[PDB]
Amino acid sequence: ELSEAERKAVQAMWARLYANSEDVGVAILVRFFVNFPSAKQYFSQFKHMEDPLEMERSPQLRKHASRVMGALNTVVENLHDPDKVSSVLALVGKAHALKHKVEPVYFKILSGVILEVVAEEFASDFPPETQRAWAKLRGLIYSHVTAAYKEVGW
Ligand code: HEM
Ligand SMILES: [Xe]
Ligand SMILES: [Xe]
Ligand SMILES: [Xe]
Ligand SMILES: [Xe]
Repeated sequence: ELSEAERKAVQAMWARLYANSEDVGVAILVRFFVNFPSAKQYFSQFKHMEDPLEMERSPQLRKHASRVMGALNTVVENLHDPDKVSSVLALVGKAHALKHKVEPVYFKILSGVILEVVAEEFASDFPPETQRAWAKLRGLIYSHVTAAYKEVGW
């Protein structure tokens, strides 16, 4: 699926991202929660927050951003090892299905926001090959997370 060079393009860009994983990750989630306020129903501490300026200062938001960024870090850094990606993504899916009861589609939506922000951030380093690499990564995330929702009885 993901080629050598495509793996390498994602990984090189992810490293530039992760150098401010904390700012990037909350910016992403703030954007997500601003543009899809329905997604915020699952978070006790900011379900009724509207102000982006407050959302950005929320510890529960910031914690989720840090944990999402950590999981995807595991995925991106280990794209060469398909079994560590399956297991990370299966843990995540199952958790979201059962612990948190999150509709799977919000994964699609969040991923679209991620892609929007990565494109903005690397606008001067986003050639078709690199767009393709990210699109495949996004699609692979959704497959494994979908498969996990089915495995558990969603
Ligand atoms: C790439 C996509 C995502 C990843 C990798 C991810 C990962 C995680 C991780 C590692 C945790 C902490 C461990 C756990 O409690 O399961 C967590 C917690 C949580 N996640 Fe996500 N998540 C993602 C997307 C989402 C989405 C789309 C939602 C809902 C719209 C969501 C809702 C929650 C909730 C409600 C918690 C518990 C938060 C808390 O206890 O404060 N996650 N997530
Ligand atoms: Xe994120
Ligand atoms: Xe990612
Ligand atoms: Xe990201
Ligand atoms: Xe993504």
